[PDB]
Amino acid sequence: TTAEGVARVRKSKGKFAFLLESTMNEYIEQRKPCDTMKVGGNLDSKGYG
Amino acid sequence: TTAEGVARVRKSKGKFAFLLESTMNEYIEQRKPCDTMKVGGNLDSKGYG
Repeated sequence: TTAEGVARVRKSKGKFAFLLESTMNEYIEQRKPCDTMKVGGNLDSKGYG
Repeated sequence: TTAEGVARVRKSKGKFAFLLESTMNEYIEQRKPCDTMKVGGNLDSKGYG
């Protein structure tokens, strides 16, 4: 689950990075404790239907 | 023209920055005299048709 990926980033002291959709990334970047960040450009361009 | 924007960056001693598509930016970054760089993420995501 996405939540598990977020936890792994948050708990791994910088030793795990998570590949996920920009929408989810940007959402989590605005949630406490505000310890994650989106870096780089997006790797592709698509949409939800 | 794009060429004019490139020239303006190259000749302006750091006092001009040019907003252009990532494709053109990345191409010029690999042309002599290798004095320009793409910085930051892309501002949008789109395509040529």
